[PDB]
Amino acid sequence: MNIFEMLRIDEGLRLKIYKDTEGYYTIGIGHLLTKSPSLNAAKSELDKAIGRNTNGVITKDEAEKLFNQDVDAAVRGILRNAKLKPVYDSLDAVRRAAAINMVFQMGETGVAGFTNSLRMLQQKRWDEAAVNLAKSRWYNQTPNRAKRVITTFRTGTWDAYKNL
Ligand SMILES: [Cl-]
Repeated sequence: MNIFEMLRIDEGLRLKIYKDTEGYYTIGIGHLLTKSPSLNAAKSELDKAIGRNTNGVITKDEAEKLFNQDVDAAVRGILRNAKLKPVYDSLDAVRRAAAINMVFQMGETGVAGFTNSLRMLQQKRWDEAAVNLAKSRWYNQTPNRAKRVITTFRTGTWDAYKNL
């Protein structure tokens, strides 16, 4: 298991434009295209991302290319964020994957507002951190995914993904 396999499980793989859990146009392995309700706007974002006129369909190779870029972007975002970087640096590699997963899903700003959870994570108060993380819109809207990510933070193991 690693961050790529982890996010592949959590996000799935779809080669045609679809709507994510929030109703936003998305493609590949959870590549958000736009929050706009316009399909044409989403197709435009897709073409710009891929570098060709796609009309809403991409290949597996293309989906994986965007995925790699997105994972890179999430890590880079954590490292450039004053609130997130110290907490991330404080973590072991397994829990770092859980951190990247969160940022991948909700963005740097969204995660950076988990102030109390972040403190508990840096303190290595794993059970307390886990309890706090679940007190969120995030957990309520995507409980099964959040539960996996939280278990990863709580245990520092891949137990929540090992079977799937
Ligand atoms: Cl389409």
